[PDB]
Amino acid sequence: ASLTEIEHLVQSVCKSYRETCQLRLEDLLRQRSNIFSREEVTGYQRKSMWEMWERCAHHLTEAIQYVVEFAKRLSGFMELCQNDQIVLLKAGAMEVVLVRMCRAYNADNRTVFFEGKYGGMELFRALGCSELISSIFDFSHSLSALHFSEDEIALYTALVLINAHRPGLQEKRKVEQLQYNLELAFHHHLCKTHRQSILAKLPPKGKLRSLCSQHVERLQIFQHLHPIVVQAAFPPLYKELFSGGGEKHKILHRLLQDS
Ligand SMILES: CC(C)=CCN(C(=O)N(C)[C@H]1CC[C@H](c2ccncc2)CC1)c1cccc(Oc2ccccc2)c1
Ligand code: NA
Repeated sequence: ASLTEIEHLVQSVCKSYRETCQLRLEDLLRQRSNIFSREEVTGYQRKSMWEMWERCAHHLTEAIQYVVEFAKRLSGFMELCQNDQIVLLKAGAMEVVLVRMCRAYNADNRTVFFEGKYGGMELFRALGCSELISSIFDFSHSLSALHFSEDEIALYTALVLINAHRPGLQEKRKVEQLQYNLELAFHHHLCKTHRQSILAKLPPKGKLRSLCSQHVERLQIFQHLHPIVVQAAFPPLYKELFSGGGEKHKILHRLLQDS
């Protein structure tokens, strides 16, 4: 790689992210005053556990679909073989979503934008997975302290996805080369903007790994309690990525062949 090749990669990654960021940051910032009232919070707590699980799985599935589009527009991703594209998305799409979520998190009052308004952890009490919920809020709180720019989220989420250590990669050297160029693009941009200090403050990879692991652990607990709800009302892509065995569906393959 070269310098001009890396500067071109920065603008390419940022462009691919702007086209797929799902929610406008300005919209999220303007809605900070719009907070769920105590009566609305009580309504969410009164909903059944299985209805809250269905709505959250639907919101995650929608967010993951924008991450799949981010990957398809990400330089070098479609050059990889279809096995490696699927391995990288199965392992990283949820992680990219968890990072993108800090844009919807307000560290001032410890609330998150959810279904039109901002609400705290107590909004999600009906799910019956308080440890997972608090972990999600803590992770978003950690990233808020860094004051990420939009270009920084673009370059960082690209690296979260292009991880040459994921098990099952067939062309490991090809993914290594792509990750190295993206790492250079990230660091070059942090150097050009005098933001290298955040490198030591980025969360360890095990933090994103623990979140995904908790989500699968809590999903299995819920699937045991309401199996027909998962079977009949959860999104098919969600079941393919997270529920055992849900893998037979082949939705990821269709999203990648499309468009
Ligand atoms: C449980 C909870 C606190 C919230 C429900 N939900 C959720 O808010 N989302 C998916 C948003 C993720 C961030 C998205 C976005 C995109 C771009 N810019 C800003 C934000 C917008 C959708 C969510 C979060 C994280 C794991 C998750 O998976 C679960 C969790 C519990 C049960 C089932 C699935 C859902
Ligand atoms: Na934030």
